[PDB]
Amino acid sequence: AGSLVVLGSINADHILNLQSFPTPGETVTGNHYQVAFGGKGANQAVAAGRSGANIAFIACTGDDSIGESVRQQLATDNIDITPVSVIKGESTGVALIFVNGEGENVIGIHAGANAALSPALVEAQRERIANASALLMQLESPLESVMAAAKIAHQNKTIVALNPAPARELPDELLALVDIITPNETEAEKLTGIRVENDEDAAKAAQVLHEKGIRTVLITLGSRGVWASVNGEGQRVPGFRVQAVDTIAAGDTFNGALITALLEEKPLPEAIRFAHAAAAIAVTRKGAQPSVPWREEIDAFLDRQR
Amino acid sequence: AGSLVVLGSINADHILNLQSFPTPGETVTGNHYQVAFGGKGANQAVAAGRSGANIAFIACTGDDSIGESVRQQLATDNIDITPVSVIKGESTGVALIFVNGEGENVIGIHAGANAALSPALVEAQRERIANASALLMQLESPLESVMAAAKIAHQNKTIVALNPAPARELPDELLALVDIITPNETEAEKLTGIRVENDEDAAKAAQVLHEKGIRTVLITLGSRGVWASVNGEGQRVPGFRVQAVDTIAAGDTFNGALITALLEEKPLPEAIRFAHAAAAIAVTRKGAQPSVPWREEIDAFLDRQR
Ligand SMILES: Nc1ncnc2c1ncn2[C@@H]1O[C@H](COP(=O)(O)OP(=O)(O)O)[C@@H](O)[C@H]1O
Ligand SMILES: Nc1ncnc2c1ncn2[C@@H]1O[C@H](COP(=O)(O)OP(=O)(O)O)[C@@H](O)[C@H]1O
Ligand SMILES: OC[C@H]1O[C@H](O)[C@H](O)[C@@H]1O
Ligand SMILES: OC[C@H]1O[C@H](O)[C@H](O)[C@@H]1O
Repeated sequence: AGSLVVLGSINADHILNLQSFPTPGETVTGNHYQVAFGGKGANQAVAAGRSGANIAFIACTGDDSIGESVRQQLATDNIDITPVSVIKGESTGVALIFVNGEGENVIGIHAGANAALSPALVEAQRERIANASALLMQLESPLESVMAAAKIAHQNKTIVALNPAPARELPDELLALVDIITPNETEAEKLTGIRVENDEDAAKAAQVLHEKGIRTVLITLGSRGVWASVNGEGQRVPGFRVQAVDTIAAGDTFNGALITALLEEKPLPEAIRFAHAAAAIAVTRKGAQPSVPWREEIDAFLDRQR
Repeated sequence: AGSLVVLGSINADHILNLQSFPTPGETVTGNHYQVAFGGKGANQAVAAGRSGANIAFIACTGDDSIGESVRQQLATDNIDITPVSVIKGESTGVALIFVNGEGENVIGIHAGANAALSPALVEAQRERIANASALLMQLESPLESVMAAAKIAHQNKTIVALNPAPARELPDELLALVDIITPNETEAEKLTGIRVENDEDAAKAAQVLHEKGIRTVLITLGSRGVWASVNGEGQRVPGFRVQAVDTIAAGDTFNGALITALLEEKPLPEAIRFAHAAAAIAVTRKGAQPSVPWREEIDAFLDRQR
């Protein structure tokens, strides 16, 4: 397989399980409480490393205690943490997360040291990005750095995979550099203006994105799987039917495992099925980063799928 | 003034300011992030101590770092922290809080060591409660302990003040022991079944509570002040018109300062105005516990109010 570079956030997730999300001005008594490592960057780097990728992660942590402990944890997930920088005088990004009784979540993040991953730190990784087969990024890192890295990858024929989360509009300059884009329905709408509630709307939104220069458009549809579209031709690839207990990190798992399968030269439909299997396991498990499956578990799940 | 005992929670508040609260399955990027001491118990103990009460606080913290630092902080707010116990092997209660652009908040709590404040630890404070002039409690401590303390106070002619927050139904056995109850509109509805949207509904809900044995019923009405009712006769006491920037801890400030004025023998209407002044300052300031005003500030605010 070729080599993967993930560039993105690292957060300290503070997660409280409760029955129902609190409404304005209300206090709700929750149950289980956990502090764990997270961040869309780190979650996708862990999904790639645990599923078998050859992956290195460009990220910034603070030098608070959790910042000084997270690189050691990530190295054990088969991630080359050489390009994870520790920013002195700053604290690691934070997420405050509520998970309801049905397994849905709401997340509020604070950038912290993730905001120090700058164009200059990207430029210091130019050779690493140029030599990689693929670059996977999200939108929890400064837009300027995402753009700087997409440009380096574009110049060197490094595949640019962008999971455009959390949702925001992006400049056409950045969208023209992306090879693979993986919005959920909300993100697809934010990027194109087309609400996606069915496969017909998914093809409409996909076409706008293809019109921006993006060849492979994968619009994730929750329990309905994904609308896969390559330069206009699209199809729905259903996910696996499982009993969801906590949907957090589903998307992150899908992305990291998706790129691992593509870098092993599995064709797109098969890579999507591999990623659907990894994400299906993840939604049957509690927590975000801890819920990401290992390669042997993903294969065992696929092997049982007849 | 007589002596006050506050019995209630201590939490580590993690507060993220954002523009709008996240909806289900969404991630929202916030701005300012702070960790500060909080808890309805500690916030009311601080509001009482800073406004001039002679107050002691019965509470339980964990022996995590924040637990071992919070008693020292609370002692500086003129609070006798002798009855704050440190529970080995447990972590301090936690709150995860989002504050929106308009200054509204949503809170999710995890009990942690607050759940160790038991009937046996209450019973160990029997003389302290019996000797106090008033006992102020909230519903972030085990119901059984609230009940044990209300009983001791009741037996010794110690005024029982209960701020029934967060909202839940309470047994008639407990309501019969309360002398002063201070629900907000949501809590009044939860306790009586009567939605409170005006002064007519407030009198209806107040009457149910008087019918439960509670002589003084104060139903807080947000920016509309409070419906004050003593054994049936009620009136609205408006609050002060201010520019709210963060409404968190408004209720807590109102309660602690309310009891301070009552223990200085100010009649009820004047005590409510003093408390309205303290809470009005608090809503013009960011954060929960840090927003609670000191006696000199409250008086200066009242002195300017002509
Ligand atoms: N309820 C579910 N059951 C099984 N797989 C699911 C379920 N929900 C999501 N998935 C998996 O996670 C992927 C992403 O889900 P989606 O909700 O659209 O993304 P996100 O979590 O990024 O918002 C899906 O394409 C699928 O692989
Ligand atoms: N917008 C406001 N402006 C001024 N005072 C306010 C405002 N909102 C609340 N208060 C003060 O806080 C007290 C409690 O407010 P309320 O919203 O009813 O309680 P809680 O925060 O416990 O839900 C009020 O009675 C008043 O003293
Ligand atoms: O996608 C899940 C992640 O979103 C936010 O980044 C949290 O850190 C969490 O780990
Ligand atoms: O009333 C504000 C308080 O409610 C919750 O207890 C939080 O800890 C916060 O300090």
